[PDB]
Amino acid sequence: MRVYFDNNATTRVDDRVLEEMIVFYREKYGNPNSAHGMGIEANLHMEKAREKVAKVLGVSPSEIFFTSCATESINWILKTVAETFEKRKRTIITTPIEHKAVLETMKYLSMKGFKVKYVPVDSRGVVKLEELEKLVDEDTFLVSIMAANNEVGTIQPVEDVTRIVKKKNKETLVHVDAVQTIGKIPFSLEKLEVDYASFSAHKFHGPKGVGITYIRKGVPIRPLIHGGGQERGLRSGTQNVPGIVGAARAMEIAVEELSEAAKHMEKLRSKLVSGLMNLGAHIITPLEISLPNTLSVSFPNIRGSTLQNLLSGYGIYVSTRHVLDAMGVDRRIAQGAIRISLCKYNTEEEVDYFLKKIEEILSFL
Amino acid sequence: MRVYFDNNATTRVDDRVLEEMIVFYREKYGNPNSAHGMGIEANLHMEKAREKVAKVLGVSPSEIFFTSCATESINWILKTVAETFEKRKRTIITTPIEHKAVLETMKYLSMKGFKVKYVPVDSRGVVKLEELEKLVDEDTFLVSIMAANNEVGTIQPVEDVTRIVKKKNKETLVHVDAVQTIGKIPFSLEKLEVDYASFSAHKFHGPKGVGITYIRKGVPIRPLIHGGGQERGLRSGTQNVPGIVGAARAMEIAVEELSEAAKHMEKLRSKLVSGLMNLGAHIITPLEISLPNTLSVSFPNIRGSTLQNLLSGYGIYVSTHVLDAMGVDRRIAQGAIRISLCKYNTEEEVDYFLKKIEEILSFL
Repeated sequence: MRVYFDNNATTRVDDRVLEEMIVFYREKYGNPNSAHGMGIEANLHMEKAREKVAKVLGVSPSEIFFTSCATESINWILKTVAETFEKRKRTIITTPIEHKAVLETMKYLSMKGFKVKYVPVDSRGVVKLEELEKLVDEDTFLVSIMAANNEVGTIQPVEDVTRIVKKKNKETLVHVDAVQTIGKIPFSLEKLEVDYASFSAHKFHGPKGVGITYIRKGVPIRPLIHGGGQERGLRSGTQNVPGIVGAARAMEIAVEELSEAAKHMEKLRSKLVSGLMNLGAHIITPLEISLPNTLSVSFPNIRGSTLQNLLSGYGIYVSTRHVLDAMGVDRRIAQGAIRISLCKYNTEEEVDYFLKKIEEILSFL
Repeated sequence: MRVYFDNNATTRVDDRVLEEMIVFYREKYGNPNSAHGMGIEANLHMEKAREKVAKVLGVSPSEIFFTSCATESINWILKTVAETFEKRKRTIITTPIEHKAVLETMKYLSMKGFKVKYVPVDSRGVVKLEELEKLVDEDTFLVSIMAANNEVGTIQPVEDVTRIVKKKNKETLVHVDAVQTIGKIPFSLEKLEVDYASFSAHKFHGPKGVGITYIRKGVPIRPLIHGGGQERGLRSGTQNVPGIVGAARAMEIAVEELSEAAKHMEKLRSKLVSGLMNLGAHIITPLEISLPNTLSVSFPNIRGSTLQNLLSGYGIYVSTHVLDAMGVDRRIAQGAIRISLCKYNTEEEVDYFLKKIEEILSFL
């Protein structure tokens, strides 16, 4: 029995999404920048996609840009926006629980002479709003925060973070790494009042190689990739049409079925929680404020990587620090931590299997 | 929101109490048995502690002995008192709802040749007085009873129990496990007419690792721990001065604010009972005669441990033979979880608990 419990890492493409993609690989394979019939045709579907996305996120088609992945989007927004504020501003604010896409870019901007401050998080993984108000000064031009954490699943108070920031400084811009929202928790930008958002299609049953970017009309931005002039001159290179069509279709479906999907995952998760604790596990994920599919747990007397290998031997897939560290998690617990991340297609039959097999692995040890 | 509802197991130390302890760890760390200045200084403070407790409990300092915990106090008293009645008396009476500290010590003495009798309890968990009058006989040298049960909260008729035992035999000694009293229900030994009483500081915001023992001036007793002669030669070993100073200060506070604390906890508890019944909860705790902070509830088709696990995942802590002695059905017993407040819990927390336990019930 193949049990895939690592959906925060990546997911399988939805059969419906793949079917549509195939059309643009075999038949409508034209270059959206061409003026002939097939060019005109591909461009239509690329734009319908951009529209499907804008609609789901509650924004204007012109505010959606397509990249190669969330990482590229994050590099692009952080690097070029910092680039527009050179010799004018220099303070950037973020948190220690961000994905390395963000953290590593910040490290880069520091090398370049930028001041990168880090707002701490509480024991549950939630950013500390009080410290945020303080840390934000007049020299602060950009605040980069994530909507939910990929390792533990902790949801951040994006609304509050935004409000608190606007008050302390009305000119500061806000970027939201929303990669883990789509298909797991509602996320709309319509009234969120943020300026930049990043997404990765393969995290919600879309294909790999496609990133989705939200850039509020008017805010600063520049090309990370100069060239032919695609994406309104802001991101060149031939667009990935089969990829874009699929990504849009995947977002639409993912959100459309969110409600029923979350309830289902929320249920399976509860079964895992009680079962794992009865076997001796420690629950790191704060159930009351996290993605309903994410469950980070630890068996103190076993290396997470060892539990990971054993489980993999039975056809079960899960994953296995700077986040737990930022949370103050004890080194012993961190060392044995693993992450179980469920999708809409996981089942109770699978949960029963995981519980049954991990109990064996634990007994043999 | 971290919601701690397991204060019958243990509690967080009062900031006031900890402030006082630290002084004896880094500054006044002398050994109370020393003749030099620092020895004297420590001894002075340890004796004030003993005096603060005697005052609070309404007895004489000389009748207060410090131990490592309630369990040690209980072992010490039952075993040594029993020891002094070897080849003389052989009957010990107690109840089936006692804490294992007592029950296991009893199981121990039985194996050692003593005759242990168990008075039954009614459905609410209250000891059966009539049955007690008959059990007590001429060969009964000691009766061990708790002032309030820790799992269901049922309060015991200590006054009556002592009265009834005195009438049936003016010589029988009475020991009371008063661990669950302090800070929750008033409890004074002044006129209670008992011979022994056990306590555990960490149940009322005192530090763990400290037991308080009451022994009536005159009654039998012997060392459980032989040695240097500390605690009037009855409990040797270096005294946990920081622990003692803190325990006495915790006891003084808990009782000084008993009135307000109990009213507050009683309120929070009623709101809980109200909301939990509105969710189908069976209430096991007898509301009319229990601790104002204790609430044992059970759900029809949900194992307590399971319910406990989920609640814990949300930052809510509750715990999961007492129910058996009460005649509570296996079905119900298996779903029972124990909610045990403290002076510091809040209504904001009660709302969270109720709000979150409902969500949890939907997934089950």
